[PDB]
Amino acid sequence: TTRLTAEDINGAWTIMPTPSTPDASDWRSTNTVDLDETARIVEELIAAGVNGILSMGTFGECATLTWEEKRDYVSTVVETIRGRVPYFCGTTALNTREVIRQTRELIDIGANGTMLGVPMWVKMDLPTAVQFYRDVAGAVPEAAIAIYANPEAFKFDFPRPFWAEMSKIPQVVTAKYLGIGMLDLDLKLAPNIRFLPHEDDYYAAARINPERITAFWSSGAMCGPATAIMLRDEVERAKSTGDWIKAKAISDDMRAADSTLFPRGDFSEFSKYNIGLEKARMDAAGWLKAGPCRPPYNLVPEDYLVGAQKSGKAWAALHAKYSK
Amino acid sequence: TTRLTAEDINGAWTIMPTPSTPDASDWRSTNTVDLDETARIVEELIAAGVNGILSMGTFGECATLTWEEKRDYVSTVVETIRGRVPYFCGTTALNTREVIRQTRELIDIGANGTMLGVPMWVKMDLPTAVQFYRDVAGAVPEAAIAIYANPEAFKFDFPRPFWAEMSKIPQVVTAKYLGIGMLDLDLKLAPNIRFLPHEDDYYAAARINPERITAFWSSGAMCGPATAIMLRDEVERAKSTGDWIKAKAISDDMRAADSTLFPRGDFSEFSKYNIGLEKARMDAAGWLKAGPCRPPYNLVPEDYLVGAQKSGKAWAALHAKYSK
Repeated sequence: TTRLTAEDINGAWTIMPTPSTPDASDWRSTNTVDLDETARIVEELIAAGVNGILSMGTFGECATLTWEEKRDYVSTVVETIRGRVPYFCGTTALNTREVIRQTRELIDIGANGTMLGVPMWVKMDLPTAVQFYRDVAGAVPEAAIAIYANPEAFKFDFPRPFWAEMSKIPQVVTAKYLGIGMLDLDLKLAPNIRFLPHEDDYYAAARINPERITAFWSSGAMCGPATAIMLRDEVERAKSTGDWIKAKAISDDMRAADSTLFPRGDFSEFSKYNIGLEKARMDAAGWLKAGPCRPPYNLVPEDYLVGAQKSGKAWAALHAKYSK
Repeated sequence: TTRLTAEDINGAWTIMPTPSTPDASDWRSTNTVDLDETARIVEELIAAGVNGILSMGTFGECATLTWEEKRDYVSTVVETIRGRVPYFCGTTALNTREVIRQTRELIDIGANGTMLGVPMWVKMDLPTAVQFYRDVAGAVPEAAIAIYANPEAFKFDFPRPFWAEMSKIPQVVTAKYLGIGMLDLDLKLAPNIRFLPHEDDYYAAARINPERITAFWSSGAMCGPATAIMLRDEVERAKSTGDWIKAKAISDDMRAADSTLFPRGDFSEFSKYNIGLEKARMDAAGWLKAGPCRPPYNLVPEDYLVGAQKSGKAWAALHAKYSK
């Protein structure tokens, strides 16, 4: 049974992509994971001071990797991490039995937990979703669980009584969270979960509840982690001094760097191109090579890609600005 | 390369479930396919006079079967069919490479085609969806394809220019179609596809275009196929005589038998419980045993199940009424 709890989740939790070889967009290609780049990214993230590593959500291409590719990737990540930081794989699948099979194998390789959405061919209702997480936690009690709360991908909306239920499952220690409109209530309903806001929302959420909101998730770190590290460090200081001016400046900079990412500012259009826009942004920032998208999600309108590439450049510029 | 064309698709095409053993709702269970019942259903469908067999869509539990279970099921279906009627498996998956792998293997076992939706973790756009079907058809040209046009399950809406594109792919010979509001236009845009309306819509669609609308899909046949056979036979006669009165009576009977199926008459609520409501309806009609639902989709509100069970009884009553 897992000994991870919410108390162990603090600071900057960075979601890394699954690096692609140049042929990864071709359906004829198998073994499209660049394992040299995977290991290099892991070493640089740990050296930059990240607190934890997440992987294999939507832009991590959980949907489009082969099972053999997933095993190779996680083996390399675990081997390179060498237990220095906690690591969550991603085992979202179309049904409960395949999630359980994948979670057992990846935890055995050495992952500490799974970032887990819900099966989505058929939209789930509340008791079905609760039972799904209870089944997985009871079948694989050694795995910690991060709720992957993505309503666009998974159809289910992750409502208030769902969070109350998750808090009663010991394995559920954290969540890649929604917007923060109901964060105040969800914190009260779910005392045992470290809710991770998106990095851009971390400033506001940490001011709402500085006791509970001690960590955030970041994909911008894949463009250069110094900005997220600085946000973490400055928010820590602001909680003591009451001086949030510099934390506010970093956070406002991050929102500006993200302003061109969503096509026409539309979040539902971003969700349709989530994979290619995130990977294109990372490629443009030049801090790592994310590489091409595996099929079918390998076609993005060129003007949408320009917005993502400009975002990558803005984030790379922030990495330079906040390097220390 | 496949020699099936739309000209080979006529009459009553019945979608069969994947029969479950009694323990199928338990995530601990593997090998939950009742292969004795699978073979029995195939023999009775062929003896009743069905023209073709579809399988492994949503209520066929394509999402929740294991790969080993799928292979066993298709092997038994193919072995029992013995080439007497065409047979489409279902190979919808989360990505293009896994669809191609599954389609190659099931066609090699002996299926003539695949009933194929689109990957749905990320909502697809039009050029991505078109390229997905083109990739699969080119990778497995020996497989005929039935478009599984289910917007609730697959998010993509299957719009007019999509049908124009599908008609230019030789392997795409048929479609489990939408409502018929745009059927007139889609027939004009897609000359090479046999569009299958739902059995309840077949009367209206066959009157719109009796040259093109010669076949329909049915799940009500799993409650007793004599009603669908009678609809097929009577519509054929009506196209010659101009006397649609008896075809109208059968069709109105079928709509009445379906009236309690959707919870509160709400189609989006039906879609959330599509699997359990269809299988519960079949169990209640007593013509075959569909058995329990594989996880996670094994919890249905009890009042919703009553509506499905009453529908199963009404369909069983129609089977008796139209037996000959």
